Amino acid sequence: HGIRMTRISREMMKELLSVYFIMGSNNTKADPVTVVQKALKGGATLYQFREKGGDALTGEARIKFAEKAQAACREAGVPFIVNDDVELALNLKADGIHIGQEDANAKEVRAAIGDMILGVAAHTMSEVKQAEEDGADYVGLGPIYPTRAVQGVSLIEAVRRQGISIPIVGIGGITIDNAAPVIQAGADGVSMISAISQAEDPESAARKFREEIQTYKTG
Ligand SMILES: Nc1nc(C(F)(F)F)ncc1COP(=O)(O)OP(=O)(O)O
Ligand SMILES: [Mg+2]
Repeated sequence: HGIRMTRISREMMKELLSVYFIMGSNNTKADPVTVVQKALKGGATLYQFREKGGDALTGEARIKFAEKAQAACREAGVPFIVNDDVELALNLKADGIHIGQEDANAKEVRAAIGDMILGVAAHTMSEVKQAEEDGADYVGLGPIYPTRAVQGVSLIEAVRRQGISIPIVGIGGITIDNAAPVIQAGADGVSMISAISQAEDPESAARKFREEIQTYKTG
């Protein structure tokens, strides 16, 4: 994964969303970077640097943590995605950026990031359709499981029913036990934080997701 000179293809984007690990320093009791390295070693196909909130790093501390996470993604050969922060995404030459409905407008972000990967969080058919024309390469629908209202795989099913094929990754309380339906509903992958970041064995946790997700995408 080098500097993209063209928009990422749906086939390649969908392969990456399979097991999508999201994590910040405050989502685990162990060593942040060490957990990420294990998640990759395990089988995670994409990672998103998400550092914000209460016990979250700031200033230089944050940036360096990001560089280490990105470095670990490099070794594993997995794309490094940044959350919210467009300025940082561009500075670290990250593979992508993810935004929600309250973050910078997708149109602007797309113009500022060139052909970088762009993920947009959607919650309604409208937001999905908008994300697509705004130039998003994929959308994160949810929260599927238990603020924003839980929606199961209803939206995911509505999107596929309208024939829309945009890459989709599910998000929200996803565990190894409830991930299958998300896929069966038509999602191209599942996103998780605690299911892996808080596992006593993150590496094996990521490995289980990898096996399950591949099994269900085939069937
Ligand atoms: N971070 C996210 N990542 C995904 C992804 F698709 F990547 F799985 N989907 C949805 C969200 C939620 O985005 P948002 O509401 O902006 O809040 P926050 O930045 O606090 O997560
Ligand atoms: Mg956000």
